[PDB]
Amino acid sequence: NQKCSGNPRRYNGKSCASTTNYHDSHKGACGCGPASGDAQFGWNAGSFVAAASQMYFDSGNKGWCGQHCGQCIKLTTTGGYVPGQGGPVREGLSKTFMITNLCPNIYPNQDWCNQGSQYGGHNKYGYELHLDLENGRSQVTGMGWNNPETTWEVVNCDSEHNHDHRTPSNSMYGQCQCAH
Repeated sequence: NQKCSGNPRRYNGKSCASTTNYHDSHKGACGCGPASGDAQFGWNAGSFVAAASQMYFDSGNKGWCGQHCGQCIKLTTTGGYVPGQGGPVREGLSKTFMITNLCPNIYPNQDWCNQGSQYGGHNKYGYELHLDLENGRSQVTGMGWNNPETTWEVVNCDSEHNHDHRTPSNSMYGQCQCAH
């Protein structure tokens, strides 16, 4: 059930983000792997990392080294989820994800990553931001997070890395080609 309401979707005065658990093993759109090739670094697969919907990744529509590459986003569960596209979770759980990739506004993401603007737009379920969360090692579903509805905020990566090492540090993002 969606607990966020309005256009775009909000919850008690906070902007909401939808999520989808996904797996992608390619280097990705922030260059977070060795320069020559299409592989990731060793840390990406087991970290709290995300692909951001296109207009948030970069409002100028870039597919490489977007504005928000390397930014950390703290997600807090509302307790809700999109019917038939997620499941129940305790309200108030929170983890921080580093943006390392793009969720492009093209098939098969046309229902989720199709916001028309960086802020104030909506996907087909009403959310102004969407994050695909890396889950190939069950880092997200292991917490009982099945595509939770969330509220979101920007935070310092280092502060959150201290509480959970799976959130990459700023030093780690410095390895990525887009940091330079």
